[PDB]
Amino acid sequence: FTDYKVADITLAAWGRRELIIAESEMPALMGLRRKYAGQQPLKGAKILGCIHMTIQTGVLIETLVALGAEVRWSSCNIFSTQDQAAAAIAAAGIPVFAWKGETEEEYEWCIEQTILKDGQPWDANMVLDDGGDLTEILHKKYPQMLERIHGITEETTTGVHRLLDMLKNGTLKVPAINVNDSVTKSKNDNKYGCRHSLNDAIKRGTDHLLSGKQALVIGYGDVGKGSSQSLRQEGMIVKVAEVDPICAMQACMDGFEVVSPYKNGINDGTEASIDAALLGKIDLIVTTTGNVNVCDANMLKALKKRAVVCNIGHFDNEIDTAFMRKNWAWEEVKPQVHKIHRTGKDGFDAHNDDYLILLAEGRLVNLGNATGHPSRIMDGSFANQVLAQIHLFEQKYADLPAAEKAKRLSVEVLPKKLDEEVALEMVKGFGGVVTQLTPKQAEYIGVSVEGPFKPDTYRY
Amino acid sequence: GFTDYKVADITLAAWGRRELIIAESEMPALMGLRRKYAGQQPLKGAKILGCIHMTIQTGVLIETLVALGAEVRWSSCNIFSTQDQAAAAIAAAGIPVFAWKGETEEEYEWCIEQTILKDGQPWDANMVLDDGGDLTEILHKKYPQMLERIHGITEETTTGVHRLLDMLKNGTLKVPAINVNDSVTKSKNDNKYGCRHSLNDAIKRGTDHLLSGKQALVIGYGDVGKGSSQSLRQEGMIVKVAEVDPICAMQACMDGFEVVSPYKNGINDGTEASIDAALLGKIDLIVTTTGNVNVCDANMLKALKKRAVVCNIGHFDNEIDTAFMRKNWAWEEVKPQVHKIHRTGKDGFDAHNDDYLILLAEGRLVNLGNATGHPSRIMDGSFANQVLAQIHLFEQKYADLPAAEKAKRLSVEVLPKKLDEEVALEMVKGFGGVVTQLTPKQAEYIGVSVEGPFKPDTYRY
Amino acid sequence: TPAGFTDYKVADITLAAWGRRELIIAESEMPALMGLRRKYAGQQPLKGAKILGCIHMTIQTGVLIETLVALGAEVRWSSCNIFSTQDQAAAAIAAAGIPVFAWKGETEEEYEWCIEQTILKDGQPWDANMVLDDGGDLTEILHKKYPQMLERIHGITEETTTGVHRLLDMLKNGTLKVPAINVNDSVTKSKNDNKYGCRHSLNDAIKRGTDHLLSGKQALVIGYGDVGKGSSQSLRQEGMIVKVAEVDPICAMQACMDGFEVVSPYKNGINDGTEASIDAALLGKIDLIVTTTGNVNVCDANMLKALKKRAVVCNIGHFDNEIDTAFMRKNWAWEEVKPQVHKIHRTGKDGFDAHNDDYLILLAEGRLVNLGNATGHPSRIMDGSFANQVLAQIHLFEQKYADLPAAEKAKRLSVEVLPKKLDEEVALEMVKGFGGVVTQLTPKQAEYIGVSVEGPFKPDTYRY
Amino acid sequence: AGFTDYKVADITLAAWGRRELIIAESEMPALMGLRRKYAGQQPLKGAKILGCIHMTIQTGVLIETLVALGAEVRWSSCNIFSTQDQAAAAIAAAGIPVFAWKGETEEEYEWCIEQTILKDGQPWDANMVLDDGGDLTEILHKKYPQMLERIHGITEETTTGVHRLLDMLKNGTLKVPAINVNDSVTKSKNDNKYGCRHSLNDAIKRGTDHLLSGKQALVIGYGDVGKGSSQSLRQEGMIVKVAEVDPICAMQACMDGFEVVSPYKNGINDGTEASIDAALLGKIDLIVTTTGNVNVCDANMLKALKKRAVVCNIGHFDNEIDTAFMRKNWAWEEVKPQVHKIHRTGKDGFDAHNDDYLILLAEGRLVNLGNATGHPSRIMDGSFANQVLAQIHLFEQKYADLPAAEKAKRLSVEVLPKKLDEEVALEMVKGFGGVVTQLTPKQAEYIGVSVEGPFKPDTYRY
Ligand SMILES: NC(=O)c1ccc[n+]([C@@H]2O[C@H](COP(=O)([O-])OP(=O)(O)OC[C@H]3O[C@@H](n4cnc5c(N)ncnc54)[C@H](O)[C@@H]3O)[C@@H](O)[C@H]2O)c1
Ligand SMILES: NC(=O)c1ccc[n+]([C@@H]2O[C@H](COP(=O)([O-])OP(=O)(O)OC[C@H]3O[C@@H](n4cnc5c(N)ncnc54)[C@H](O)[C@@H]3O)[C@@H](O)[C@H]2O)c1
Ligand SMILES: NC(=O)c1ccc[n+]([C@@H]2O[C@H](COP(=O)([O-])OP(=O)(O)OC[C@H]3O[C@@H](n4cnc5c(N)ncnc54)[C@H](O)[C@@H]3O)[C@@H](O)[C@H]2O)c1
Ligand SMILES: NC(=O)c1ccc[n+]([C@@H]2O[C@H](COP(=O)([O-])OP(=O)(O)OC[C@H]3O[C@@H](n4cnc5c(N)ncnc54)[C@H](O)[C@@H]3O)[C@@H](O)[C@H]2O)c1
Ligand SMILES: Nc1ncnc2[nH]cnc12
Ligand SMILES: Nc1ncnc2[nH]cnc12
Ligand SMILES: [K+]
Ligand SMILES: [K+]
Ligand SMILES: [K+]
Ligand SMILES: [K+]
Repeated sequence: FTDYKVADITLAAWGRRELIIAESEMPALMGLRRKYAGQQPLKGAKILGCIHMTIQTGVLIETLVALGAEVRWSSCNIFSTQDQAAAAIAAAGIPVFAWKGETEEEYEWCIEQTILKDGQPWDANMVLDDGGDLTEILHKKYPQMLERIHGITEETTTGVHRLLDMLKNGTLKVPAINVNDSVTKSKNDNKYGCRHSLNDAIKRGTDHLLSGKQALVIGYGDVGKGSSQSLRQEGMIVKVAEVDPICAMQACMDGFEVVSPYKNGINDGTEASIDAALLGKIDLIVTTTGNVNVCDANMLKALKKRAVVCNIGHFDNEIDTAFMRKNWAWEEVKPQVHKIHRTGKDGFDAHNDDYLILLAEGRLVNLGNATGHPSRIMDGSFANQVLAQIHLFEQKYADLPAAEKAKRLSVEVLPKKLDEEVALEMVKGFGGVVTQLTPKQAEYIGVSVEGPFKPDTYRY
Repeated sequence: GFTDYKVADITLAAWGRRELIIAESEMPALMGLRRKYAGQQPLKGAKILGCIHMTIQTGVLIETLVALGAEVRWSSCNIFSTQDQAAAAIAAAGIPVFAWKGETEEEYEWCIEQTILKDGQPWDANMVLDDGGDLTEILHKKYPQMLERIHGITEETTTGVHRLLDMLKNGTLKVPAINVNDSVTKSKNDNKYGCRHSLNDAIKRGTDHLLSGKQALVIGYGDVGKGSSQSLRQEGMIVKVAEVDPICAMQACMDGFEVVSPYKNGINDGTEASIDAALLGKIDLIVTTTGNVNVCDANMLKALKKRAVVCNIGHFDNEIDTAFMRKNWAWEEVKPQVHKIHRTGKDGFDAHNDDYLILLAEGRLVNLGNATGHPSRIMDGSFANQVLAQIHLFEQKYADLPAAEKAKRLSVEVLPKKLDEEVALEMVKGFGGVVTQLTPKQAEYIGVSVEGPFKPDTYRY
Repeated sequence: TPAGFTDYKVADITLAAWGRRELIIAESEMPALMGLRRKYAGQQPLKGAKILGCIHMTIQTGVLIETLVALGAEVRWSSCNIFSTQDQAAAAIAAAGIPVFAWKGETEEEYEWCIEQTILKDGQPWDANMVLDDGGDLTEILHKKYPQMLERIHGITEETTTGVHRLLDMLKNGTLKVPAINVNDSVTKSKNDNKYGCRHSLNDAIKRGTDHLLSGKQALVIGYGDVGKGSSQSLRQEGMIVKVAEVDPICAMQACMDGFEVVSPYKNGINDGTEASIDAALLGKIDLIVTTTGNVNVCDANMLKALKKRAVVCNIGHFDNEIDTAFMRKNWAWEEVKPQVHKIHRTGKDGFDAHNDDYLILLAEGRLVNLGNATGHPSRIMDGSFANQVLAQIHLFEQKYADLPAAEKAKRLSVEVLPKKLDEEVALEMVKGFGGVVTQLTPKQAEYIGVSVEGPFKPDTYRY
Repeated sequence: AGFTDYKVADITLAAWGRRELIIAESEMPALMGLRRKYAGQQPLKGAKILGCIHMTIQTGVLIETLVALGAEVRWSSCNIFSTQDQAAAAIAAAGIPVFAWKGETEEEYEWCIEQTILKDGQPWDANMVLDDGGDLTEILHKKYPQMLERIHGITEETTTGVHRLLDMLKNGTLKVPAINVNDSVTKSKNDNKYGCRHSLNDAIKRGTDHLLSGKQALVIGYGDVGKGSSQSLRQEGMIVKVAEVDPICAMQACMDGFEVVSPYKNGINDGTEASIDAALLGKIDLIVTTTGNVNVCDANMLKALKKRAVVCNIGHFDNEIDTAFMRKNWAWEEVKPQVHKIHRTGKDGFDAHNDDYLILLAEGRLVNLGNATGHPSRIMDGSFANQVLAQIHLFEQKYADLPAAEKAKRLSVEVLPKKLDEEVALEMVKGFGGVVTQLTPKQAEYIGVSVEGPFKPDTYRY
């Protein structure tokens, strides 16, 4: 077997040890192996996969394979691969192309290696994606391959937005399942995963004490909520910025001061609009928005000396890192940790005190400077992923008559019953015991004893 | 010579007015609507039957509706939830209100009846504001001819919405409704953070018990269960959580709570043997938050640790089997809304008996029964939504529509997201928070308008 | 119960049955105190003791009083604050035939009269021989006005930080006439009562007084000692954004590490007396200020003028002079919202507009807010403090300082704490009250760390 | 240039270590303040310090502060797993004798201490000792008493080392005076508590990447380390139970919101398996020892633990857990450095998919230093500022030069004055941007203090 490329195949044994541990931490995913192994619902599936090549993704990969699928895999970020996980998957005879520290060109090459087998397009029929890059490449560069694919399963918030924009424009070619908006994905991954892994990555990269220092979290969606908690629980004084007043209300009620980097919240492009008094007191800024340029050049110039800057959103344009590359001198402390000297562009004084510390070059800090979300959290997201692959593959969209395809081209979610069944396995993993309604109680609140227990409008 | 009211003590009116003036400073979203709409008088001609806890916060709501042109006739939706100084102030302002703290069940229904009838005949009502559905039920059961002239119902709480949706499903709902509960500035503000503030508040006022280091069991982990669990955990209780919904149970685990069931393996078969006696014997405090029936049953009550506190913060008292306790155990009143329940028998008690439970508010809503409910700055969000919902349905004029147009409009709906955000913005500004404004490039990048809405309707926050 | 008993003064004797019901509940919440009652009742270690008592006449103090009585003592009691009495507690004590002079809402004149009613019986000095005090007021009156009574008194047992400081000043000045036990500095007192008590009761009192939402609002806590630590937690756990002021850099360090921003009301921390030294921008953002220092004028007139409109002002230290309420009485108009809640209108002295927006809310007129606007610390916390009080009373009464020759007296004139072994035994009963299980050292383990299996487990230098 | 008087894992890591030292200096304002304050005075000129403490980046800033004030040093680590190899490299590259690397054997650990004691095969002309745990102190008293004759004092970092010093003093075997650095409030109530709060969950995440929220933890001990450890886990969402032999510390755990339990039925440890609360230990996902005592996670507790539980120790010595029992009876599978699965199915071999194992971190050694980087610089700032002030005080006292009659009056184990404790604290507070208020003269008079402090009596517990 030579159909792979990883950093060091001799790490496979180490990766396999950590995969065995992770399986014990992922009861929903392993429950799917046990219950669907007999049926083999993915027998004949040929999955193109593009998501962070972590130990957790390795357990997802081997679940798909255990249920009958063939896969070809790559990472969806240059810094997120765990090299021992990629080696373990390659050593199992599974095509994977990923290592930690890829270039932008190597990242694109890796995706192309899953798409192409022996210089020709693989006969893929299913797509698993995280962020929409593989989806984007298949639509623009390989649009004929999409005629054989039954569906796409997208993992993250940003990629779902890209899916919906394509549907509005009439450019989506196959059906997709929004895995993100399962409650066991969104309200488990996006929030709780960042709570675990944000402070984790900051400690590994800098070993800075967080207690008693000032943080500014930009955004208070699910990622901003978990991020703010990750810092507040360490004893940081956390301020939150938002453009959504409802999320801002939640931040107030959660015990945070809501501030704007700009005077009266008005970002008019001038240095005068920056609240320099506020930014001159901030020790740490974290972007969580999925928007562009929310930590902009004028903010970076006003930040307190020696502040830490990082991004836990999907793309590295939340921080204006291009401005910093253009104007300031970068000193690498260690991999994925750079001191950015605001004294000038060419050279720096090794003892200069006027610098910022940038983590992971503005890329996803939890995966770049640590190991991202823990297995027991990723268990929820990835159990949803397996179910969505099963559902789309059994639908067989690519084999439908043209008129039947037009009614099937949509972006749907999984039914709440499956969402609840994933949750039940996660609860049992904690040793929790769910109570069963009596028939009278179920009638009283208007549900079935079996569930679902909430209407589809419920927000939890 | 205004006499069209009944309250405990009208001489409390000046005190109530002092607290109303303070509360107004704490309710910027509600007072903003008052200032914004006062000239337009959008509720001129509205005649609102209101049934909701006659608190100081409800007083500000009432006087906002009146300031926008409405006439109202008011009662409380719970026998223990009224603040008599608030009722006095409303009555002294010439507004018909029938409510006092400590009503009997007969007085409770008499009070609702006094809003429905004026001078012994049906009032010319055309709007309903309700909390829990009791008024709504009486109208449908006893006054269908009045509903023919009513434009809509604005319902405050989860239990009342469920009752509306049952009527809609059965085809017995006679007028459209706005689900005020499911605004985010209500459900994820009032139901959650309101109970965070007021649950431990009511327990302290009722018992003055230290909570830190003691063991609590919260039944339910919806919005109220979430806020209640945090109310106890932030005080230092060791909180365990029960749930029938595995997604809510998942949240409780991830939020750092142990999830347990009162019943072995979660199976509630009705036998004493099914009770986890070891667990129940460790619990110092049980709080029910479900909106369900009999979630703290007789066998749990028998197995509870001696001197544990029992209370309910759901809408109705049947979450606890208090009927079993009246029938079997002797009740000793410590003070109003605080009773020791002696499990030694029904015929009297030893004053020094150690085997008792403490029941708060006789199982009625504990935060309102033993304290003052949610604070003004939280009820600001709920009641701003109520005002906007009243305006919307009154302006729709459902009762004046042809039969075919009524059929197209008979529904239970929520307010649009844009209103939800505008209520939130005034709440944030009340804290002194500063929302950031998107640039045109940023708004285009994420696909929203600069003024919002900022989230799809599917967003869960 | 005694026939014709009139030797008392309370608000409303008809509250007695309610008070008794709450005393019976509190007994179940105070296992260390009730354990002493059960362990020592037969021995009657306080038979012959005649105790002058001055401490907040709460339900918790009622359990302490009746423990001392159950061990053989006679007492005459008053409260140590004009607003801290629970009237149903005083009524139940009076109904039991125990002389008590206390009600909620005393004037300063009545407060002094109440202490004098304990000191006197039938117009003449009572033959007291023990003193239990909280804050030093009774101690001071005895030294200043009735020094001859101190000749027959065996000891003083002082409850709180402020009172201990007053005792230590007297000792170093040679004006202390009897030995004392510093009950405050038992760990089961200071690090339980002073910290955890305020955590429970500060937000309790603020809620009862104002019903204000605390989540999301800005608080300034002046001081970060034991009371300031517990107060800051009381507010932070509600979701307040809490800033902390301190003069002690070590306490300030703890505040930083505990997750609080440390700030001063004065620019660069320097109070030069002028309004220009006030950090007006900081104070104009504060919704709630709480004084916790035991010091004087730590929320001064210039701070009060700079506070954000409609801010809440309160004090949880022992004496009301932490806030400059005198200045507010001189210059601003007071509007009573309800008992122990006043709006203070900064528009002027004479009248006020009922809809004026420029006011502050003062709780308990600056007196101890937790006792003034709620019920102070809960029973299970006061268990620790008052168990120490009983043991201190037993130790000093059994020592019989007043019966010693003048030479032997000067050798034992001291302010002492109880030994750590007793501190530990009180803690053990508290832990058992929660259902906690303490592990027992093996002989090899106790030898390894150099302690006895039964303790004490820590050197006297240990800070916990 | 020509410097060979060291032994580190990899000298080429020096530039990386120097980069981290420069960052750490910006995080240690109290230590760097002492450098600026005393550089001209050179108060340690002539001091020759034997140092034995974790060779971390933070210790590097301490070492160079001592050198900047005039001292010469010879350094080693006090734990086989706690060295950061880039820190040791940076120190050796600056021409400072250091013998330390991560992952030493027991024989290498003792060899390293001996390399500081001896120079060119003979006793170095040492006159000061800086110790963390008492290992270097014990070797000097047992094996080099002639060297102690010329040593002016010992400055001891940690609780376990202080207890050993007090035992020597009690038995009349302590030969030179000592300063208990541990019991400065800016050490004990900063390092021991807040440091473990930061670095405990840090080390657990690095070693296992386990989700902690919603899982069950048992902390043995509720002293300073146990307090900070319990908070480290609780703030992550763990359901933390606490064990204690001290009822006062147990009272604090209760009031702090923890359930207090014992591994033994009714807390009675009689040596039998029957005494183990198996139902309690069968629900525990993580056990952490914090006591400084022996065998507080014994063999019967280990046999009863829930399958796949994590076992770690953050007290100074590994004997808090009965790891010797596990080496004799169970098969060890290394996951990665300082992470071992202990298979409870037998001693000879294991099934790679066996589910009945425990995960042991750092082989039972200090887990925060073993599996992460110990406490962060801004916390170690306080501890090491105290160390520098303690070295200055004892070196200036010149105990070794005093007559016998005067030595007897100074042979003691003391703490630093509270005024200095406060001066360290103020620099820490200023590092956060905190602003301390200055008492007026009337306010200082009212509470009976000098305006400049000290502000508390020596009995105050904070
Ligand atoms: N690193 C990870 O492990 C991880 C996991 C999940 C999601 N993500 C990524 O994180 C991002 C956020 O995801 P989410 O689920 O929280 O989405 P979300 O929509 O729930 O939250 C984003 C929030 O940012 C706010 N926002 C937008 N522009 C802003 C601005 N200029 N200033 C302040 N706030 C602003 C929005 O109002 C919104 O509340 C996405 O890119 C997603 O792909 C990362
Ligand atoms: N007291 C107040 O101030 C206040 C405020 C808002 C709502 N409420 C009332 O509280 C109740 C709950 O409202 P909500 O918004 O939280 O609703 P919700 O639907 O969000 O939560 C109720 C939860 O109870 C759970 N549950 C049902 N039966 C159960 C059982 N047998 N055991 C355990 N868990 C069980 C459900 O799974 C659900 O998650 C309603 O009656 C509502 O009207 C009271
Ligand atoms: N209300 C209650 O229930 C209760 C309970 C116990 C004690 N107390 C009282 O509270 C007060 C404090 O007691 P404690 O045990 O916390 O004492 P403490 O000595 O432990 O704390 C007081 C703190 O105030 C700080 N301080 C002094 N002057 C200051 C100033 N100008 N600005 C800022 N900080 C300043 C000191 O540095 C000190 O840390 C005393 O009066 C005590 O009697 C009240
Ligand atoms: N890893 C680190 O970074 C670090 C930092 C400081 C100290 N330490 C070490 O940690 C240890 C503890 O230090 P400390 O300052 O917390 O000491 P401490 O004296 O404050 O606390 C130890 C506690 O353990 C308790 N204990 C003793 N035997 C017990 C048993 N069998 N079961 C349960 N509890 C028991 C004692 O009652 C005491 O409260 C020492 O070895 C110290 O040197 C480590
Ligand atoms: N550990 C992980 N594996 C895969 N995708 C992730 N996204 C966040 N954390 C992740
Ligand atoms: N204060 C309050 N007023 C009215 N309704 C409420 N529901 C909960 N708290 C309330
Ligand atoms: K991970
Ligand atoms: K209220
Ligand atoms: K009380
Ligand atoms: K470190």
